[PDB]
Amino acid sequence: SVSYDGERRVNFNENWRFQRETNGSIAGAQNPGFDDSSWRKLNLPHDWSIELDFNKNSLATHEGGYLDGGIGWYRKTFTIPESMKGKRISLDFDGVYMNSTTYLNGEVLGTYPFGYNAFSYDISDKLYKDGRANVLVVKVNNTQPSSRWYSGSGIYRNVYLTVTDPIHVARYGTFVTTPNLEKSIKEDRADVNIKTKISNDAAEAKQVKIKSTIYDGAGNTVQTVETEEKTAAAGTVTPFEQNTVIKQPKLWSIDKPYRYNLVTEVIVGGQTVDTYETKFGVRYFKFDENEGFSLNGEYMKLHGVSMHHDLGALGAATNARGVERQMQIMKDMGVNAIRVTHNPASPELLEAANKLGLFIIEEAFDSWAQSKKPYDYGRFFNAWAEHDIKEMVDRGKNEPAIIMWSIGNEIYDTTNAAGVETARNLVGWVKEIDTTRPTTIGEDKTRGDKVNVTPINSYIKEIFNIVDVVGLNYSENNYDGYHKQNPSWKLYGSETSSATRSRGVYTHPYQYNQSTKYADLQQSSYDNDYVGWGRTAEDAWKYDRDLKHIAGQFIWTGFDYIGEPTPYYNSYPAKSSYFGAVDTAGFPKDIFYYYQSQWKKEPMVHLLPHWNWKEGEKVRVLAYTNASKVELVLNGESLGEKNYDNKQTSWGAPYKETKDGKTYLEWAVPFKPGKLEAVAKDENGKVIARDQVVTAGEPASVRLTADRKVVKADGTDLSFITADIVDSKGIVVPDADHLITFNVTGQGELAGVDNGNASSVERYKDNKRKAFSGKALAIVQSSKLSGKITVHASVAGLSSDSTSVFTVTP
Repeated sequence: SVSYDGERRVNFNENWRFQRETNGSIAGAQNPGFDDSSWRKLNLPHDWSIELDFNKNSLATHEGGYLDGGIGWYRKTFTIPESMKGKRISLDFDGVYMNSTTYLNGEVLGTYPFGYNAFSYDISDKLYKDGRANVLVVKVNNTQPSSRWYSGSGIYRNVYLTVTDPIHVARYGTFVTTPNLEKSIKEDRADVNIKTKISNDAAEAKQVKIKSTIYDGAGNTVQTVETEEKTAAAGTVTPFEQNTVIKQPKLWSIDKPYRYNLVTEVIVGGQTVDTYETKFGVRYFKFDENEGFSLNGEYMKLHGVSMHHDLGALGAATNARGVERQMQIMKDMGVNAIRVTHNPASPELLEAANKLGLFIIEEAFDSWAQSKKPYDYGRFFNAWAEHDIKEMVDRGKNEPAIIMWSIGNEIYDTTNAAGVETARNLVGWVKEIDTTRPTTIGEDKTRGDKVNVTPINSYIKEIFNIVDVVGLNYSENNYDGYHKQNPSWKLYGSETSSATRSRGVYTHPYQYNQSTKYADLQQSSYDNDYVGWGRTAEDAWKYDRDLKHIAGQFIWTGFDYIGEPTPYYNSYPAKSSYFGAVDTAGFPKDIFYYYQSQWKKEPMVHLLPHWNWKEGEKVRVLAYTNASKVELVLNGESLGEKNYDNKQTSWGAPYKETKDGKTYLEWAVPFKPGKLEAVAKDENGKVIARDQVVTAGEPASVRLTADRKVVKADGTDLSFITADIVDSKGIVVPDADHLITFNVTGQGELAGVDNGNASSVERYKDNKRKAFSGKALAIVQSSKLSGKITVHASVAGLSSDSTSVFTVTP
């Protein structure tokens, strides 16, 4: 029996039964009378794939991380209270991967093929009204292979009931805009336009008004605006439109992500019968064909990353804090933009970007009608694409972080006439919902020989003219050239670099290799392993850095993700990616610091590699840094300064680079144990940053560090616990791989473990994990009881350790 205290959306994640087909088809699972009493009980969100052992024979292959999908069944038996009688009730899924069929009381509600959009079924008249039990079933069909990356399987995003009066705001029924904010801002005002759609799902017409109130971030009223009454015919939708104003508006920006909140009151016979909230931001931006990108009139480059949807040891199961953490770590790297590759975002991700200050480019599709994998969305595209792309846009049209809608990635169809037709449609469908943001596409097939300005396929060129902003994948050779040939075009790197690297691995230091495999199943962190179609981080950066018209880039990728262990194809146990600047565990690789050095003002310096080598062996030592110069000191003895030249772009923007082209500093140092220090200075010789690398002793203990010492006792919030293997002096042992055992006590539960090792096939859902390059991770989830969490860790032969996190009733 459902908990209803009058809320408009009810959390419906609890008390499901779940069972995966392992022995062929489960007869009668969709029927109300089926007996599921011995099935596992669990709460959503849930990813069934992540709980399985890695399976070298999985149909997912390396591409999908060697984790099985298949057919999964979810069942919920429930009743509706008296308090909901005569309400409208919709069952609302934020996402299910993939191809689900939903049954209610034996009847099919629907089949939903796409795995990354929200969807909804109205069930108002379909529920039994006596207090007899309803039986809801979701059959999930993730037959493989369906995906070029790890998808997860099941109901991996939240579920809700939406409960309203028969007269209500429609799904996604508000649209808030700020027209001509470019100009209106000059007189310190924002003109706010508000379009509201009201459904009448009652028997008879009714007289309806809308009261619209804007609050600021503190809760203060800013405007109130009420309409005339209006006839709302039964069984229809009736539109309302209002204009108002905000004086000295606080703008949403990357640095100051401010939002307002619109409360919409639907009023019938002097009674407010429905209430709907719309969080929104006030901001304007522009892609300019010569000057690149700006936000609120401020020129900036898009320092972007691409991100897949999994959250590491959590699998696909979404989590507000989980994504938020990913986004904070990207902010620390200097990132201001996210390409959500290659499918819509969870609500949680959107919210993270809205709250922390990140642009979003949201992409609908990884294929159109021509499949990349046999069970992907290609087979559904002609029937469903209009629906699915409109769902994306309609869902997100008020979100200030979102700045661009991408109609596809690396789409085969773009080299023929059918694909040009399809692009026209898609762009049209977008614009039926939202014309305030540019459309785009990510395109790889103009890459050519990576050197000459590739003559453009004529169909691709038609399509670049159909979208508003042109995204190039791996095609730096065309950045300037296509700009000169097509002066009206706006261009950016929609996907770049795809350099490959393992955390703490320092191999073949003086060779730059392409798509090359090693016996260790790792890749080097000297920015010297990258795929044949790509580039070093540095090289991809320079192309962008040097051109004003290039709006920016989106590297492949910000975070590692499960699957696509390129260049190790078909080499179990390589199962997860090497592309990320940060590993699946949230631990930065050295290249994170390189991006800082290029993208942030705060002075820093970062050395690599570690300082555990053989005596006399000559070590390639690098400093990533935005200082003018660095002095390197080994055991108190100077090894010399190295410096950048001050350079400028062709438009006069300064940047740092050596006489020989390097965007970092380098020494070659014969190894002597001790302490290697870097002293970063400005031109005047003044010290502005430091970093150290220190030879570690024998492993002595494990050491725990929690990322936050207080979290919410809401059953979903998370604490991330770093476990380091250290020597007796607290230095991390840089190549340590000791098995660590974790135990959680108090008001929380272990939710997963990880070390970012791409060629580990250790369980994520377990309570033990080896360190990798000295580090592992434990993720803990709070319960609904406030109190305190204690995490204990131990390693054979070393001292144990403990740390604590308080949890608080929100």
